[PDB]
Amino acid sequence: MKIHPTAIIDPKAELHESVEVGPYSIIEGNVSIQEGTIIEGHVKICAGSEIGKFNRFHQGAVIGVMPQDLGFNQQLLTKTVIGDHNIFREYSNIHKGTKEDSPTVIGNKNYFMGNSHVGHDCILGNNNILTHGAVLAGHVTLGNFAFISGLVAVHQFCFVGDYSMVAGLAKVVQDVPPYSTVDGNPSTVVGLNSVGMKRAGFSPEVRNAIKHAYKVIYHSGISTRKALDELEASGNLIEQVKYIIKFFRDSDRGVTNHR
Amino acid sequence: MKIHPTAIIDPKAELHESVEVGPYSIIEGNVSIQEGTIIEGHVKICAGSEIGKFNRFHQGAVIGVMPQDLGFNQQLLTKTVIGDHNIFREYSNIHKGTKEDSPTVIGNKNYFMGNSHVGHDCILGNNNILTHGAVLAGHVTLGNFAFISGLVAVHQFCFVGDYSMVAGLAKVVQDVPPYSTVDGNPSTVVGLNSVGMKRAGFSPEVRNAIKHAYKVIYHSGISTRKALDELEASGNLIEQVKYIIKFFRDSDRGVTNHR
Amino acid sequence: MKIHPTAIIDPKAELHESVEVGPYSIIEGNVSIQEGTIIEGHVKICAGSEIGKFNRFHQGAVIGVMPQDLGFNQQLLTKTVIGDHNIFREYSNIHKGTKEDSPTVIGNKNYFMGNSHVGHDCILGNNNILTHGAVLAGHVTLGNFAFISGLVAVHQFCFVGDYSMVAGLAKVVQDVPPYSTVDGNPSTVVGLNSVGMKRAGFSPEVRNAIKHAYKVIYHSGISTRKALDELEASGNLIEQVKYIIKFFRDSDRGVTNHR
Repeated sequence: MKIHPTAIIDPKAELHESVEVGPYSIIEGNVSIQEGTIIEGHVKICAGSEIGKFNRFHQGAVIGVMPQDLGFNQQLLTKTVIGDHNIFREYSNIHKGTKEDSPTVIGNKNYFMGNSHVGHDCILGNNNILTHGAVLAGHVTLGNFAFISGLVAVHQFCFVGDYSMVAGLAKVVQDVPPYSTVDGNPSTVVGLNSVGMKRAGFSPEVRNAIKHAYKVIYHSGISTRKALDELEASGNLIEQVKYIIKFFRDSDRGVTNHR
Repeated sequence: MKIHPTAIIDPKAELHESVEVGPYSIIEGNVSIQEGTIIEGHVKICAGSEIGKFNRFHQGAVIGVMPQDLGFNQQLLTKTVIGDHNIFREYSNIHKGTKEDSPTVIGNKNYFMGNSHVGHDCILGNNNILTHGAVLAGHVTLGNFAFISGLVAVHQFCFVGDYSMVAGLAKVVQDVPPYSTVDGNPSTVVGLNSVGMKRAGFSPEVRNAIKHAYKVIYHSGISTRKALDELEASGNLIEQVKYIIKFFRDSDRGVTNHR
Repeated sequence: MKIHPTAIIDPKAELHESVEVGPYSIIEGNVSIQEGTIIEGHVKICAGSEIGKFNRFHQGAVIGVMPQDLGFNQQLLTKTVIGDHNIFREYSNIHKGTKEDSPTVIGNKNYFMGNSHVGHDCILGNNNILTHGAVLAGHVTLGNFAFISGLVAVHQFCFVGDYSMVAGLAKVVQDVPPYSTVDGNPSTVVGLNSVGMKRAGFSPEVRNAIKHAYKVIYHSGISTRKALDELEASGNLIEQVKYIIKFFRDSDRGVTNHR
């Protein structure tokens, strides 16, 4: 399609013919960019970047930049894996992984607003949003349809479950459970992400089954272990609820408590 | 005056002869820039930008960029209206409106510090300051001489009154009343912006009349409705106080409570 | 070594032969850059910048930019003094001083993460870290090995002592004492920076002597003045403890209280 004459693209970089690269953009070697991707002006794509189809990179976005980890050996070919249909706004910055078997990974249809940051070794699934100036520390994992507000600190090694929301001015130290909204410092689960769930087309029955799972877990005067047991012993559960139980069971750091 | 040879300026863009544009800056079509305006390096001015006189745009500032709204039709010619004598610091980012009859609007002599952000459909008057990294969400309205600190979240559709201040680490959910200082999360009016008022040359009588209006509204053990009534029934009021009453009366979301 | 043909370097600027300057970077006059320094792409180095050896400036870093102070006379040749082995990440921004005898000063081996900001007239010593999006207001002083988290506001004229840490979502209004960790809004000393101290190779005896100094100062039911007196009257103290006492004695704004 069109690479501006002022763009600096390493000859070894692999770009589909349709790829558009704007003025004063820099693309390094060991880069692959797939069909339909548009790179605007002053964008930098660093060595190790593997980018899918129909992605947009707005002015000044920087992709696959060195980890902000002082002990990292800068000589290593580490990677940034990006899927399809993602939007990287102005001056957003995605950092590569710290090990050869540990890329920074982004799936599909994610939206990274202006000046948002994804730290080394983060794994994000699909359809997530980081709002303006949002920062994700290294080693943070997002599922799908998660929402990260600006002015949020997430502790390394935390997981954020599907359809969850972290509101602004929050400090996250343990996992954010799916379908939930976390707020405050120190942060707590304050309720369900009803908007995300309605917007997603969850049926009233599905939303009420999610509400019922968390009533047992949080609002029944019993320990988390006791509550998960109660839920499993109650019969056939829907997938969303099985997922809730499994998220709690699989938690490394433990799961954020309820207000 | 001087457009650097490396600047990329659409032939349809309307620039007064005196306009200075620095190295590697991009100016699109449907742009008008008036006398005395200086654009530094790596600045981007997007289609729909209408810029007045004696404005300064520092390195990497981006003006009229797409709204960060997923439902917005990117095909529309929407606008960013900027008046005179404004300063846009390094990597500040001003987003255009979402409708043809709904520009993002900035008046005169405003100061946008490094990496500050103005969301789609914001309206700002004159002489406002957003400090370093300050973010205004879409649909936020500032009057004149308002002060927005970094680490502040303002809810969409909030109004910030004249000479008011929002201190750092604050979450604003209802209107910020004029001549006042708002702080905390959840935020409250904590007192009057006495510095802004003194700096502005408000007489002791004017400042005391403002203090007296808020004593009735906040510190008299009555409802807001009762208090505004009391004030109007008390005789001839100065303009500043009439404005206070009207601000409370005209509030869409309601006005932030007092600590 | 290599200055890219597209770099714009004022002929009066003094660069050691080994200095590497990347694509579309701007270096102004009244600049001096010493041996081993690498400047990446789109970097701006402003007049008054005096840079030492083996510094790295990542893409879009801006150095010696005008103070964000409205009363500052932009005609003055004010300075930014940077030592050796510092790292300035992507879109970090260092502002120059406001007086001819008042530079912004950075020592050695400091790390400024992406989009971090150093205000006019800050003085930083050696080995400090500002994390992603960290902002230091004008006139803030850091010693050595201090750690500044993102989402922190530090009041002008505050000192941050050696090996201290300010955690995220904190508002600093008085001095941060050495070897300590400050947290919250309003902020308090919450404990000792044991990690910084262990990482630094402080002996168990040295760390326990520091803990003992603060037990007297904070946890003995007496005033700060009384406590410092008690410590000095207790005999021969190690340097780290003498420093603690002196930091408290020399405090302009006073020192942050303990939780």
